[PDB]
Amino acid sequence: LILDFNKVQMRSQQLAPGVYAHLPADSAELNAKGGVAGTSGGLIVGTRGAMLIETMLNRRLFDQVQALAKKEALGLPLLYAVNTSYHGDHSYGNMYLKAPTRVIQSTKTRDYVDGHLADDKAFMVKNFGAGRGVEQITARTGDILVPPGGRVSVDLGGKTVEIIDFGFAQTGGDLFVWEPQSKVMWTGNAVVASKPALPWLLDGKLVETLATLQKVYDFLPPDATIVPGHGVPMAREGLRWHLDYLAAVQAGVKDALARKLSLEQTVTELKMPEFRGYVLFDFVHPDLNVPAAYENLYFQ
Amino acid sequence: LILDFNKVQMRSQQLAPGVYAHLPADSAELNAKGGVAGTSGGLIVGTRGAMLIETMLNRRLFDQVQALAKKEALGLPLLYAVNTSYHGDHSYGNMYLKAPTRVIQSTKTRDYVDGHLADDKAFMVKNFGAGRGVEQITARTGDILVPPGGRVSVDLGGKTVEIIDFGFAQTGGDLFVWEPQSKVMWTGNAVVASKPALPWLLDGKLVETLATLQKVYDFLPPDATIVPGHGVPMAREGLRWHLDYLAAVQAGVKDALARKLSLEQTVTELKMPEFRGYVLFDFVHPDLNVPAAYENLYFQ
Ligand SMILES: [Zn+2]
Ligand SMILES: [Zn+2]
Ligand SMILES: [Zn+2]
Repeated sequence: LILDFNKVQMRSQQLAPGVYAHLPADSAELNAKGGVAGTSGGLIVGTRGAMLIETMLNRRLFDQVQALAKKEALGLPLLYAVNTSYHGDHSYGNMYLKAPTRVIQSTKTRDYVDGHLADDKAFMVKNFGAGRGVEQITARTGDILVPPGGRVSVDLGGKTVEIIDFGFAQTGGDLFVWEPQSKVMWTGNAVVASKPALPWLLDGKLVETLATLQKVYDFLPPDATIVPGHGVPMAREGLRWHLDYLAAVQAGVKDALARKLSLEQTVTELKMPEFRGYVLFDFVHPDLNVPAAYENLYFQ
Repeated sequence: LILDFNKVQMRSQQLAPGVYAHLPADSAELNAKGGVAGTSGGLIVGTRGAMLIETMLNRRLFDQVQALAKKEALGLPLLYAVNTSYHGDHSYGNMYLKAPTRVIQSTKTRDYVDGHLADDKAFMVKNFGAGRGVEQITARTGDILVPPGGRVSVDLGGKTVEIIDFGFAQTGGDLFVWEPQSKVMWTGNAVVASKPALPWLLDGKLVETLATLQKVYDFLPPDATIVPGHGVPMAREGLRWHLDYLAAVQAGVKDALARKLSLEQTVTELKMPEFRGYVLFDFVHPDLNVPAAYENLYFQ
């Protein structure tokens, strides 16, 4: 296993008054070395209650972030929990929430969980192992659903949180969480981690993903804090690595398609050694991102 | 990638008059090293025409076994093609069959493909790479469907093939193909390969899988030849490796449960070094099979 979710230990990092990141203890070390880190989350606390960002893969990690949240919110109720995407490491813990907490997710997330949780769980067991808590998961879909391209505001008392679908960034029901007074943005999987981590273009939706992340970059103020899906907080300029990588792949694949190169020749040509460093580079880049983008842009 | 389906090259190996195995060229080498081999298939020919076993992952591999079948069947028509399970490496090639070929598969396979082929493809791209022909696959379900626990016979002229659902061994729609004259049985994934390859208990259904393989063992004559899903032919006694492994896991887990051991100490205790050899042992045994069996037997 590249990442053993039974070995992740969640810690609290205060970002501002009432605003916290939930981070694996080894996440800073792994991101610096280009490793693969566990899921990041967070907590925003207002005057009357709190909002949890991500509910984690399993009961163990859910219990850890719930314990952190009790200290962070000092007894105020958990009013909301947000899933940035359907991916189980961000959403499987929904089942362990109690009243009065309401789940916020995209309508696409709800549709997918409703129809396919069983095969999603099978996939997660295959890649992250059995006995990591996935088998126990039952479906708990959202209460408040953000439609495609939509946004909603949530008032926690004195703090109003923005939950925004900027467009396709990984799944098609990707939500960003924006806390405008501390200027903290949670991206979920849409931003994996700081450099040298790479985006995963699972469906080859390169053009959409680049446009979405450009909109996020243009939206954020220069002093914003970004909490990536699998990394520790970073500054707004940390996004440029991802924007440059996607723009380089887009320019290379478009040029390949204009010259009518085969897929194999395109993969051979777009080695892009200047973007290496990620421990998974030699899989994500030539065995997923480049061929998937080629196949997708073939039809555009 | 543990196995690159773009590098597999299928070969013909005759087992009897009109009975051929379709085996990757390196399957014998890989089985002897405890490696991970590509999908095995086969062909049975009577006076009326031929039956193809497994339609393979992609167009390249489908075309290879179709070319072999044209020589093996000496111009006779391809009357049938059988999918032993829904797994794409056994069935994705269905879409490329032409008239008059009829597909035989389980009703469970048809139901899974109808509801979840898109998810299945996404899983196969993640774990076997993009650009390996999975993206091109469209659904083509069976003409003749075997109900759960059912069986059907097919007369090819001078040869009658038995297609049998012996019970749950991998997916719940697992079909075995039995040719009583040559005494050849195809198992699909229900038997991965000869020793040291291990069963994959993806659902933890240990008792059911052991019972199914025991029934197959009791069914076969002592001079039967088995074509496993991912290996070269085995003798009937080669099943005892898999039967003994599953019985050992069941005894170990049952005794751990009765002593009130946690999942983590059951994994630590069930090292079972006498069943080593598989290059995937350190994953499939402690990270899939032992935990999944523990969780499946937990409430009996
Ligand atoms: Zn994630
Ligand atoms: Zn599905
Ligand atoms: Zn297989």
